[PDB]
Amino acid sequence: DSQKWIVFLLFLIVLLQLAIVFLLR
Amino acid sequence: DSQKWIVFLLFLIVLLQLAIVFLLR
Amino acid sequence: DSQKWIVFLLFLIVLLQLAIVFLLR
Amino acid sequence: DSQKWIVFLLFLIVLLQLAIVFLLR
Amino acid sequence: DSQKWIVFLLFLIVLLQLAIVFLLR
Repeated sequence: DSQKWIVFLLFLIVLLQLAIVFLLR
Repeated sequence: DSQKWIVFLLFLIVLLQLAIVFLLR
Repeated sequence: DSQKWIVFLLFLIVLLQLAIVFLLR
Repeated sequence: DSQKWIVFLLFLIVLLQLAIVFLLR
Repeated sequence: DSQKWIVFLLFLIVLLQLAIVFLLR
């Protein structure tokens, strides 16, 4: 099922975006 | 279901992207 | 429909990424 | 359908993000 | 299917974000 994969990849994207925000400030 | 999680994570992504933009500016 | 929310949020992300590209120049 | 726009947006994001990478290094 | 395209593009976005995080460090 690709739905669970999509949600997992979105979660990774959110985590990395938060990492980028932390890096900027 | 999965759609709720996908929309919620997209909301989080947009908020983080706004944070990134506001930090750049 | 959740598809409308997904498309709209991706549109917002596209705008925000365009803004990031503009601010990085 | 609306799905065709999702992909259309998603790849766009990818392209912009690639530009972002080159805009940092 | 096109969900496979979605997953593939999400993985590319994750790789690009990881490249961003590694470049910034």
